[PDB]
Amino acid sequence: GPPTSDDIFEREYKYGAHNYHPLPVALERGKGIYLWDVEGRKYFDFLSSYSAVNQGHCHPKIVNALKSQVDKLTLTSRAFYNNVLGEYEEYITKLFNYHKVLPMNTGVEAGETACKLARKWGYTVKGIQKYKAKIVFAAGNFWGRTLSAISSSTDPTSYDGFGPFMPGFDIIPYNDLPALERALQDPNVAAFMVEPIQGEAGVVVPDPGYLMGVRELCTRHQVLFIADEIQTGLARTGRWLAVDYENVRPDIVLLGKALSGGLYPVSAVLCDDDIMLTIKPGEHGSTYGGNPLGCRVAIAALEVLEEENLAENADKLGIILRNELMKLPSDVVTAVRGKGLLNAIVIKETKDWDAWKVCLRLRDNGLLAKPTHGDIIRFAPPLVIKEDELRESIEIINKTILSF
Amino acid sequence: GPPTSDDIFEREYKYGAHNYHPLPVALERGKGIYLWDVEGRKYFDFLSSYSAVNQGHCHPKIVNALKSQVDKLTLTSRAFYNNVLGEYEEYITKLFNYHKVLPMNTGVEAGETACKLARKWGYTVKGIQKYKAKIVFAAGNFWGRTLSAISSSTDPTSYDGFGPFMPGFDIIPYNDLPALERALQDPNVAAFMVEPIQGEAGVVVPDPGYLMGVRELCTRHQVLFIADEIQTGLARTGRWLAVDYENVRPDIVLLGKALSGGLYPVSAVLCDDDIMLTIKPGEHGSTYGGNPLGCRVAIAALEVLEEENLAENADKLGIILRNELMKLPSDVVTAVRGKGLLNAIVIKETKDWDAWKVCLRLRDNGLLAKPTHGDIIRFAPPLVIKEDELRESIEIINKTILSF
Ligand SMILES: Cc1ncc(COP(=O)(O)O)c(CNc2cc(F)cc(C(=O)O)c2)c1O
Ligand SMILES: Cc1ncc(COP(=O)(O)O)c(CNc2cc(F)cc(C(=O)O)c2)c1O
Repeated sequence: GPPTSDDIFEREYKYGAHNYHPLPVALERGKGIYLWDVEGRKYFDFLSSYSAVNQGHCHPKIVNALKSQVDKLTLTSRAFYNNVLGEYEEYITKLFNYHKVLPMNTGVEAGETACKLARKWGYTVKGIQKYKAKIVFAAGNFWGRTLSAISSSTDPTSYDGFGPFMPGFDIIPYNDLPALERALQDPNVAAFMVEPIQGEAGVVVPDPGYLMGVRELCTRHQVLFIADEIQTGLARTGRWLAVDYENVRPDIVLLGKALSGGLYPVSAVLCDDDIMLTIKPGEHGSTYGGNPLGCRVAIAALEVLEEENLAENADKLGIILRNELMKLPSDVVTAVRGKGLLNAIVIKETKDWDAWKVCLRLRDNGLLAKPTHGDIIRFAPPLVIKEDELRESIEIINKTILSF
Repeated sequence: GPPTSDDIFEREYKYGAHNYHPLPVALERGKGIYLWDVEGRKYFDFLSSYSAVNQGHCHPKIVNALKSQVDKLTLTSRAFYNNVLGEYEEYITKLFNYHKVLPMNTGVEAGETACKLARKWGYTVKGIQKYKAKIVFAAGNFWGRTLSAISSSTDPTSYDGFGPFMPGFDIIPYNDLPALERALQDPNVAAFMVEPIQGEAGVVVPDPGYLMGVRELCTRHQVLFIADEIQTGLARTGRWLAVDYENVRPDIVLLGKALSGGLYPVSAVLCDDDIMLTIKPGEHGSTYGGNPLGCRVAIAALEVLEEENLAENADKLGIILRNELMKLPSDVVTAVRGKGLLNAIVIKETKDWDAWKVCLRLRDNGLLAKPTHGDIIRFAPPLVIKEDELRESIEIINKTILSF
């Protein structure tokens, strides 16, 4: 017969690396806001694969683009041109109003690309001596698992045991304009990379005016503002980009995750010519970056977010979600935070009761969510969810929280 | 009407980064050994997207796996289990006889993973003090474009303008056992990473006995042998792994590219428990690593290489290819090298005549190949090619080389 859930956990234990400890649920099917496990149980997805399935699981329009293009051509490499990449490049640069895009595959590769752009612009345009360029990051950041990405982390689970670390990366507190102003006094700083809302730090929303103040200070001191929108971008917070809430234009914008609707790893680095063209032919890229299959998928994924007005839906339904979550007793849920459909609750963790136990019981009651920190639970369902579906989910959350 | 080739080049010039200078040909369809451009011209593919389409373009079995799984589920993230990943993990670990695999997406991420494994094993098993671990690489190496990967490169096009660089990376000559023996005297060395045949250095095949000597020296000095088989693995050289030619077992094996038949970025890191399990839950991973769509594709891609005996075909036809290429006059083609269907010629470059011009004319005559170094041309067609097709391709190469 087909493997049970326990079989599935045990087989991965034997033959796969132990780099994750997932919540014990074994899915085999996803459609829209729902997931089904191998026993046939149905769940609400309140993680959305960290924003990658904003459009819902297996969105038919995005599937159709994949199935149409896989019959024509999937990979030429960049040794030649394929016919899809320029159509995608025109579409996304016009959509976000930047001169150019550099295509990559995973979110961390977009971050690496942005660090390379910042350094090469710092040396060739700003006039920093080679190799004294610095990049500033905010404590709590997470942008992936390469040696460079963990070198900017303050999370020991990211960096401990994996050094020595990349030089030239400085760290300041998040949501702290005086600290950024102090860091940018060094003319060897080339850029500041920052998430408009910190995802893995626990959905940390900075104070109103932070993003405008970051833009003002970067401009004043001739520093590039890199906005990592790999989780916050593409409608998840209720705008096309979370920086749109303060009408702020970063110098470099990073996209990923929902760029493909979860059907393909596609990421993107957006900026104008004065930054982009510091990288010359032969100096950067990726085997799969800009391949025609990912590009057809990304065009469709972007079209879905536009045609279905998913940013408006995320905004309106996020307000319902936070308002209803705030009714839970303060002695058990100590904070509700978020924008759009990127939200989190904080739990009054005890000796025995923690975020992991809440998420186990949420799973028992038909809802899938992921803990972090032991007292933080993310709530981020796909943006195609409807109000009726949202309210049923909240009832699952209430039932679970109040069952303890 | 539909864009012409020139239209396609111009649109990418306007809206995409200038990080590549591709050969001027604009493809829209691929099937098996062939590619078609937007004018309907048919070409032999003699690049195979740097080994990623070993199985030929759009292999029907691999397409079928993609189309079947995209209807069920494509991405849960590793916050939960999907049902496909363990089936893939069992298959590939049994196929290559290692305890475990760690799934990632791109080749450079597999390399980053291996560096993290080597460092964490060096600290926790070998007893190196944090953070003094070193990794040795061979001059000429290429394993991608992250800040760490360019820090081990000796190619200025990879690293110039992008420092400062990752510490702890030492470089020795390729194909040089005395130099490796000298480097491994430092007990803070944790690993040696090496390609069994250097791809982007120009298909540099080391001398017989090199890989055995590397294995012997690594074992003697308690150093991990990391074999980067992202281009050489998966039948391209006429064995499952290029290290099979000397019956050598690395400690860590890196796979990528052909792992998906070009339909999806899938990469893999293979090693035994004493190395793999130095990474604990929460310390490494990737959003898309091990997603169920890539895994179904990778299972099918691996099955194709086995069922169709593509390593045997690559071996037998590689010998024909090198033998026929060696008939070209020595004054124009100064070297022929390779194993299996990973081969290159070296050209007697002049003031006016170079590898780029040869490849332009090869394209005119129906064959697509890529230059490197100005005097090196790669010849690497998909492994499903037949002898009759191979001989027609050689006739295109002869016609072109002898037309100058
Ligand atoms: C031996 C070995 N190991 C790892 C990697 C990284 O694989 P990946 O690209 O998935 O990160 C590569 C990449 N090969 C390659 C060769 C080339 F001529 C151009 C490109 C390009 O980027 O356009 C890439 C590799 O050759
Ligand atoms: C803001 C931001 N920027 C870049 C990246 C890198 O994206 P990528 O994974 O494609 O390289 C991420 C990754 N998010 C994330 C969150 C999480 F809880 C687990 C994982 C995991 O790896 O399992 C990944 C990111 O949150």
